[PDB]
Amino acid sequence: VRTLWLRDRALDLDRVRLLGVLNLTPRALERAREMVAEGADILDLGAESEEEKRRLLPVLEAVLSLGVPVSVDTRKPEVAEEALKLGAHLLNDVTGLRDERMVALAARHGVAAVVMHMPVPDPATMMAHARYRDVVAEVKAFLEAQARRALSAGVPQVVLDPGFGFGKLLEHNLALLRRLDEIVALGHPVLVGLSRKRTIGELSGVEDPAQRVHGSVAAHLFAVMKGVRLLRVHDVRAHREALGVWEALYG
Amino acid sequence: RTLWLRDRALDLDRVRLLGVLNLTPDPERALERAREMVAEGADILDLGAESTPVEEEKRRLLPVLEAVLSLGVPVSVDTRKPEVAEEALKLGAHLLNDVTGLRDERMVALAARHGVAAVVMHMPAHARYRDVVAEVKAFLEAQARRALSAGVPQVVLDPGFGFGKLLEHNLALLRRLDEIVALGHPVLVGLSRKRTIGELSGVEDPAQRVHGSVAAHLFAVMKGVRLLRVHDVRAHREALGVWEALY
Ligand SMILES: Nc1nc2ncc(COP(=O)(O)OP(=O)(O)O)nc2c(=O)[nH]1
Ligand SMILES: Nc1nc2ncc(COP(=O)(O)OP(=O)(O)O)nc2c(=O)[nH]1
Repeated sequence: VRTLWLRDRALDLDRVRLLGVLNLTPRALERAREMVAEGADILDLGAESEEEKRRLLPVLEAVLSLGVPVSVDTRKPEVAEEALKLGAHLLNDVTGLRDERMVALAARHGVAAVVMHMPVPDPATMMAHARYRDVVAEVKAFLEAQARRALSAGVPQVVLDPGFGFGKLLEHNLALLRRLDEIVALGHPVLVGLSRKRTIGELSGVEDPAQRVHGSVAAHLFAVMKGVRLLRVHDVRAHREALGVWEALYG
Repeated sequence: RTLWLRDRALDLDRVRLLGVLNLTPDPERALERAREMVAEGADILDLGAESTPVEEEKRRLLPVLEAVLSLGVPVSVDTRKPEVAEEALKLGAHLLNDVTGLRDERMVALAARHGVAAVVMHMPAHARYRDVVAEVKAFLEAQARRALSAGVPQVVLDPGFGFGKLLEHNLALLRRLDEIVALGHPVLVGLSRKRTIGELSGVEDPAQRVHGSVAAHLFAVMKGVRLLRVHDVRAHREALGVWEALY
């Protein structure tokens, strides 16, 4: 019944959908072609960590020719503007649409936006702000506030993401994971991204970030069991395979 | 709850892994493989020498079994022949894994004589059932009672995924796995690399079915299963680290 707006079409959330990550930070149309072949539903491109335009736009234009929905991971409006101008289908804002300029672009271009949580919009100081009295309550309050605001300003739809690994201690990431159902209960499609994250390395005992697929799949299946229908992942094939089994069983 | 392993007990407060060591073509590198699986977190080693082919050729199992037992890790012997089990049990085996479901009174007697737990797996092959779940449950229960009444200290039930079962049958059992767990005995399952996983995940090569296998096993864990028969021990160890911390 639930769907995700992608600028010119609606994507069914009757089954879990995957946002395959394409990181352009220090042609990738080929990596994009592979991810689609592997089952990615949306391609998430980001040159975040202008020089951002130089790295992102050229690739964005090439990948868009595949006809698959493209999400742009950027916090700078000047980038979003140009990304949507070329045809981006989804705006992924790690700073949670704090910037009105971002809200405006979304509503103007008629594109949904992902509101992710960060205690503070500054990546360099977020870890100094992981001191929530009640992390689940506070994240829900922030998400719901950014959502109502964005929706009233003309944003077609908003996807909520608790932002795992952003200004959060393991204790906080765990609490949010275990009570993820409470975020889904807010009524908006929920997106999570635990691929490669420190939380996974900590719980699975894997120090190398590129070797965390089994723990990430496990965390993601748990999230799916909690009602999440959108996953931001690196190993697209691993999740398509796992979901092929999980969705046939849990349902 | 706990699982009796001949001279020690294993708590099932967390999922336990039975690492598979296949000693069939369809030597010494095997011990190295066992040590690796132990290093990766395997709680028990399941050694088998007959695809599921002749009793005399115990040269397959015994030599390896003796060497592996020197690692101190509990060993499960996957054999359906009393002669093999007997020799395996006298050497120190800790668990009797019988795919023919303890139908042979001789294996029941031996298990009881050596005071060793036995795995009762279901296997009819002809994949036709009026009601596979009801039928598999009735078989597992009946055999478990036959075994306990004979002195077997404990019995582990296993629905035998893939054994004389089509996809529909394996799916039904998985979806109602809680009903098998509800029989009061520890439950073991093994879907690693099996056809069911290939069918659901769309993976042609059995050797590349780890992701689908882990997903199936986590579902089983959610249903109450605390014993898994796997090939990729590390993958399961990592996935369970996350899963058990969250669930
Ligand atoms: N909506 C959303 N966007 C995100 N962007 C970057 C990262 C962190 O990923 P990272 O370690 O930087 O690796 P990569 O960007 O290559 O995926 N996580 C999220 C997330 O969790 N949710
Ligand atoms: N208790 C128990 N024993 C078993 N022995 C062999 C197989 C079939 O596994 P297979 O694909 O042949 O691989 P391997 O026997 O090498 O482990 N499955 C089971 C099972 O599911 N449960």
